[PDB]
Amino acid sequence: VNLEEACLERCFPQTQRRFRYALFYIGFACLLWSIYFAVHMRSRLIVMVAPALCFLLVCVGFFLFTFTKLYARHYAWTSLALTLLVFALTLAAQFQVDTCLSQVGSFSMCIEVLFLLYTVMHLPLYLSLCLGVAYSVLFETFGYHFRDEACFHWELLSRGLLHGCIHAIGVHLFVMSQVRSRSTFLKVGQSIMHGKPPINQFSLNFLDQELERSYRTSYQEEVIKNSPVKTFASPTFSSLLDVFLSTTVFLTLSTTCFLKYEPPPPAALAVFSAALLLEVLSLAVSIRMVFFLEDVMACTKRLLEWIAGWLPRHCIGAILVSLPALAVYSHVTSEYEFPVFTGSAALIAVVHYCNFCQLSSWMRSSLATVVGAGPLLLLYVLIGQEVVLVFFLLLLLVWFLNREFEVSYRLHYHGDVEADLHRTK
Repeated sequence: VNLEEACLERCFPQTQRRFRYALFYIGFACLLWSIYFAVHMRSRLIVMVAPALCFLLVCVGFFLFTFTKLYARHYAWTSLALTLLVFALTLAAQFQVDTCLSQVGSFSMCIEVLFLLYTVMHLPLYLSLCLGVAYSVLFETFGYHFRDEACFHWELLSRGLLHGCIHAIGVHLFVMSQVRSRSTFLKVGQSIMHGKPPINQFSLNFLDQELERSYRTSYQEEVIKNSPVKTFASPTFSSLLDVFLSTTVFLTLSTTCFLKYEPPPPAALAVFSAALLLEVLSLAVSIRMVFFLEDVMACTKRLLEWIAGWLPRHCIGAILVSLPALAVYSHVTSEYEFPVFTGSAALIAVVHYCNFCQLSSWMRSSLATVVGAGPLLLLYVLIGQEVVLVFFLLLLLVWFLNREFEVSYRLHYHGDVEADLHRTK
């Protein structure tokens, strides 16, 4: 229990910076929504922008708490106080709904707040999972009960399938963040006992080029050396869960889209069938690079490490991480003018790019902007202005989280190589 305390007080500055950035983002979402609310929803202003701006000063106060020595003692409590406040504001914003707001706007709030609770607030797993699901079940319950009929069975299943996707991504994001945080602390701990961040903010590469080059092939040489899967952060085993997560996210997100139709276009069946065929093959390789059954030969191994290379993995991982995105857009046709479902579903397709932490964050985040958010944006070409603000906020969260988890998995590898280096000495 003392080593977990020691881990906490060493990792606490990361939790400080993480939580502080969430306050800046939550206020930015509140500020941006206020400006949009003040122009396209002038019918009810003092009730729709006042809670949004009142939360702005709350974030400043929560920012003020951060420098206080009392926050250093109970930072878990401080994050809990914000989480309920952000929960209450978002359900309140969903309580009310020219005088109407699209559902995708509310769904972005539900998704964005959930990702904050799971990834940036450092609450316990049981608290984050139960509080998140309780918020998700209350978000859906309030919407179905407090909906407006003036403007707007299997539908209920679609909500759980969609909300199941984010919780799966959120818990995977939180678990991966925890195991890398715990592993990095131990390995620098072993490094300091053996003796007795070199990452540029922009490009996210090790400042030492030799370390950068060995980083790229590290997963490749992991397969060639056939390193046994030791912990949850092993590069080969880490790949298995993200490939697994891409399977579940794509399966359910495709299940919802097929639920709306229950004739699907031949483009819908073709992309899903290829996606399932690629997913089962990609999933099979992930379990085969980890478990290495007795049926293995050298011929199949040679292509196994070949895939593990830096470039080809980004070639296949880009398709894999985007496969939920192409699943949604295979269900669109010329009869688009239907739009609420794809917008809500594409909200999770762009969310899914937070997966595959091994891949470069810049590739995944840009793919989300270009292939997971872009096709819906120019398809529309105020609902149009809303989805622009909706996807900008979610992408901004996706872009930032990919930045934070990449440097986490980068610094985890830095701790391993130094710990491995000190073991050879």
